Amino acid sequence: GPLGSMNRVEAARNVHIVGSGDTTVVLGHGFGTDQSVWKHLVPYLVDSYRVLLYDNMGAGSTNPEYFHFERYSTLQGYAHDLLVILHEFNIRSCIFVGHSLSAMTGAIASIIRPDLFQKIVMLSASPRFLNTADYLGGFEPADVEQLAGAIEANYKSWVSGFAPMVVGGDMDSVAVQEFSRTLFNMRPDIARSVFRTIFTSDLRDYLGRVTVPCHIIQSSRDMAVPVSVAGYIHNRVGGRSVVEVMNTEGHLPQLSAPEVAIPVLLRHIKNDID
Ligand code: NA
Ligand code: NA
Ligand code: NA
Repeated sequence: GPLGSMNRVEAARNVHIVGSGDTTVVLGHGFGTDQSVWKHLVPYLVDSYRVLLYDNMGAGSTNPEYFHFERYSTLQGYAHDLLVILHEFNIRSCIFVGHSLSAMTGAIASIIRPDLFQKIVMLSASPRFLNTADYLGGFEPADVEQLAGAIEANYKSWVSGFAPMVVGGDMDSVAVQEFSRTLFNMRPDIARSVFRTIFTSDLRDYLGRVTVPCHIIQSSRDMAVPVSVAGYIHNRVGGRSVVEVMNTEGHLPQLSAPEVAIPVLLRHIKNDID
C-alpha cells in the first residue's frame, strides 16, 4: 500500500508499550483472551516499569488484516516469535509474566536466551493438560473431547459453554463476558487449530533446562490446572523457584479475582527469590 510495507506479522502480535523504568515487564496471555486480560495489573506497574504487552495464540484473528503465519502452528514457534519481539523492541533483560501456556512459551524462550529473562512469573501454568498413567494434568481423553465439543460445528455455541467453564464463577460476570468477547475476536478455524495445539502440546521435558528464577502462581480451584501442577513445575525447574497457590477460583484470576490475584502478582514481580 501507499502508507508503506504491509507488516502483517507486526499486526498479529499487536505489541503495545506503556509506562517507564529501568526494567521491562513483558505480559503474555493464555488461549481465548488477549492483552486486555491484564487490565487490572497494568495500572499498578506503569509507575516503576516499562510494560510490553502482545497478543498470541490466534487472538484478534477476525481482524481481516490478521494472517495466521506458519510459525504459529506450534508452541515452539510462539517461543521463537517471542524472542524476535524481545530483539526488535530492544529488550536486554525483562520480567516475563506468562498466563496459562504463555508461561511455557516464556520458559522455552528462556532456555535459548536466559540472558533476556530476569525471571519468569507463571500464572495458571501447565506443562501438559492430558493425563498419563504417572502424570496428573487434569484431563482424561473424555474431558478433552468434551471440552472441544462444538468448537468447529458451532463456534457461537461452543463459546457460551467454554467461557464460563474456564473462567469459573457465574455466566453473567464481567470476566466471562470479557472472555467470551475475546473468543469472538478469534476466527473459528484458528481457534480450532490453536485449541488442538494447546491440548496436544507436552512441554514437561523442557522444565529441567529452565535456569532463570520461576515464580509459580495459580488459583487453588482452576478446572484446567490441578493444584499439584504448581508443585510439579517447582520440583522440576533447573533454577530457583517459589510457589504461591491462591485461594481463588478460575483459570483467569487476574481478570476474575483481581482483589486477590493482583497483590500476589505484584509481590512476585517486585521481589526476588534469594
Ligand atoms: Na537471566
Ligand atoms: Na529446585
Ligand atoms: Na530451589
